[PDB]
Amino acid sequence: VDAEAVVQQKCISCHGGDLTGASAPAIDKAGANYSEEEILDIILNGQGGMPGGIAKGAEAEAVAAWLAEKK
Ligand code: HEC
Repeated sequence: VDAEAVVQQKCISCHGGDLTGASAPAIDKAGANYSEEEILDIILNGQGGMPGGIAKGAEAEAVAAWLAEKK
């Protein structure tokens, strides 16, 4: 999976093109604040104002792993 491309396709509408926030909060340093598993849970299931189901399976996992390293 190409995680950066999945993020550009599905996450920037709310998180901003450079992930520094737009309508929703920044996620450009999410790995500094969340573990990979916490990030995966949020992607699959949503959290607070974020809907669940935007990414699934291996795609979600690849995105979680990629963001987990951004600090
Ligand atoms: C890909 C499509 C996405 C990824 C990866 C993430 N999001 Fe979201 N998101 C949205 C809101 C309104 C929030 C705040 C909810 C809260 O944390 O109380 C979030 C939150 C996150 C978080 C956690 C907090 C942080 O800023 O790191 C992460 C790691 C995250 N999101 C990753 C809204 C939306 C949204 C609007 C409809 C979309 C398309 C996405 N989020 C998509 C992604």
